Amino acid sequence: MFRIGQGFDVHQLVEGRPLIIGGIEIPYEKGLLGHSDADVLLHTVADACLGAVGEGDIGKHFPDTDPEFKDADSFKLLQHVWGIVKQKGYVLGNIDCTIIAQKPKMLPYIEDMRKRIAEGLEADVSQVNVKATTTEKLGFTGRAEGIAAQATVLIQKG
Amino acid sequence: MFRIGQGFDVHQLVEGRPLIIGGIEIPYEKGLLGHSDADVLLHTVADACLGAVGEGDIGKHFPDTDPEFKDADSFKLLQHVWGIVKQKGYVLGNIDCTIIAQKPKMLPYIEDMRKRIAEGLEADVSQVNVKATTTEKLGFTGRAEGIAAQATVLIQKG
Amino acid sequence: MFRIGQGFDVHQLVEGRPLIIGGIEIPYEKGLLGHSDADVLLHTVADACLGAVGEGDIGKHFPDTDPEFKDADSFKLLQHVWGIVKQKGYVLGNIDCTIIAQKPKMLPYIEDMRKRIAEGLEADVSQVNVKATTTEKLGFTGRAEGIAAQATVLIQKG
Ligand SMILES: Nc1ccn([C@@H]2O[C@H](COP(=O)(O)O)[C@@H](O)[C@H]2O)c(=O)n1
Ligand SMILES: Nc1ccn([C@@H]2O[C@H](COP(=O)(O)O)[C@@H](O)[C@H]2O)c(=O)n1
Ligand SMILES: Nc1ccn([C@@H]2O[C@H](COP(=O)(O)O)[C@@H](O)[C@H]2O)c(=O)n1
Ligand SMILES: [Mg+2]
Ligand SMILES: [Mg+2]
Ligand SMILES: [Mg+2]
Repeated sequence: MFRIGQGFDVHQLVEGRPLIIGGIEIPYEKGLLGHSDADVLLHTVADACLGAVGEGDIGKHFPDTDPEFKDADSFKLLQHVWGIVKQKGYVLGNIDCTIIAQKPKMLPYIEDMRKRIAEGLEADVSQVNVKATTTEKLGFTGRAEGIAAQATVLIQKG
Repeated sequence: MFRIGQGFDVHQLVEGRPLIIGGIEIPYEKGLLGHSDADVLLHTVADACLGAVGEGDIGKHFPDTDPEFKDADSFKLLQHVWGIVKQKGYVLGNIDCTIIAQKPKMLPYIEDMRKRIAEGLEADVSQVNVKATTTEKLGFTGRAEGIAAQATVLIQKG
Repeated sequence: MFRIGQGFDVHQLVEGRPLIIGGIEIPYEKGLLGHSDADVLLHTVADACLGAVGEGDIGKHFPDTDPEFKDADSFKLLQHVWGIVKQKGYVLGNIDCTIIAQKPKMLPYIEDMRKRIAEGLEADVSQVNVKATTTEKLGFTGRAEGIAAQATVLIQKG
C-alpha cells in the first residue's frame, strides 16, 4: 500500500523579512511574507504529506485566524504533519520538490534543504530531492513578486 | 501494477455563469467560463485519470466541437473516463487535488467535493483529498481572473 | 519498490528559432529560447526522472555554462539522464506529461512526441502519455510569451 500526495504554495517576496526555504535561512535582501515564517517549500512538503493521507491541508491544521500559527517555525509544523502520517501507518518512500524562483540562486543551499527535509520526514537524504527552476523572467515568479513551490510525495506502509 | 497520472486545468471566472467545482455548485457572483459547465477540478481529475492509463486528455474524448460537450455535466464526463480506467483493469489507489483560487473560500464545500469525486471514481472518501490555496494575490489567479486546479492520482490493478 | 518524480520547466517563445517540443520539430513562426534546443518538454521529463532517483536536476548534470550544452539535442540529454536512472537500478513504470501552451495546437504532433519519449526512456508507448492544455488566454502562457511543461513519473525496480 502506497499513497501519493502533491503540494503547491506561493508566498510574496517583500523587503522586511527573512528568506527561509526548506528550513534553511538564505542571506537575502527580500524574504517571504506570511503569518508563519512563510517557508514556501516546507508548506508545500507539509501539504503533499497531508494530501497523501486524506487529511486536507495546512490551513485546516494551522489556520491563519489562530495566532499560535503567528511566526510559527514551518519545520515544527512539518514535524506535526509527519506525526499524522506516522499515526496512519506510513513512512516515506520518496519526495521530489521544485522551488520556482527567479532569484536567489538556490543551488548552494540545496544540499542543506535536502538534509533538513529528510530529518523532518525521518528519512534518508537519498529519499529527498530538491530542485530549482526560474520561469525565464515570465509571470509573477519571473518578475520576482514571489516564490512558488511544488512537491510530489510517495509514502508506503511501515 | 500501479500507474501515476497528473492533471492541470484553468478556466476564466466571469459574471453570469454558475460556479461548479468538484461537482458542487457554490453560490457566488461569478462562475467558470467554458463550453461545458467548466468544472475546472473535475476536468483536472479526469485528465489525471486518462493520463494514468495512456489515453490522452479530455479533448481527445470530448472535444469542444462535440455537441455533447456543450453544457455537459463534468461529473458525467468523469464517469465516462472512469469506465475507460476500469476497462484497463484498474481501480483507485488515491487521489490528491488542489484548487488554486483567490476566491471564493473553498473550505466549506471541500467535504462535498470529496464525496462527489469519490462517487465518480467508485472509491471511499478516505482515498480522495481536495485542498485549496490562493496565490497571495499574484498572477491571474491572484487577480481573480480564473481558477486553476492540479491533481495527482495513483491507480492500481483491481 | 517504486519512486515518484515531478518536473516543471518554462521557456520563452521568440522569433527566429525552431520550435522543438518532445523531440519533434513543429513548423511555427516562433521557437523556444535557450542555450540548448530549448525543448521544454524533454527538459521537464529529464528533471522528473532525475528527481525520482534523487539526482538533483538537469543543471547539476548539464549546466548552461557547459560548452556541450550549447545547441544540445535534448533527446540526447534525456538518454544520458535515463542512463543514470538505469545505473540506479530502475526502469520506467509510466509517465504523464502536460504541455501548457496557447499555441500552437499540439494534438497533431502528440503521437510522435510519445514515441520519442518512449524511445528515450526505453519504454513502450503505452507507458507514455502527453497532453496539452491552454490557460484560456490567462498568464504568460496565455499571452503566448512562453510555453511551460509538467511531468510526473513513476519508476520501478527492474
Ligand atoms: N480559495 C481558497 C484558498 C485557500 N483556502 C484554505 O485557506 C488556507 C489559506 O490559503 P492561503 O495559504 O493560500 O491563503 C488554505 O490552507 C486552505 O485551507 C480555501 O478554503 N479557499
Ligand atoms: N532559482 C534558481 C533557479 C535555477 N537554479 C538552477 O539553474 C538550473 C537551470 O535553471 P533555469 O534553466 O530555470 O534558469 C536549474 O536546473 C537549477 O539547477 C537555481 O539554482 N536557483
Ligand atoms: N496547445 C494546445 C492546447 C490544447 N490542446 C488540446 O485542446 C484540448 C482543450 O484545451 P483547452 O481546454 O485547455 O483549450 C485539450 O484537452 C487538448 O486535447 C492542444 O492540442 N494544443
Ligand atoms: Mg504557505
Ligand atoms: Mg476544463
Ligand atoms: Mg529548460
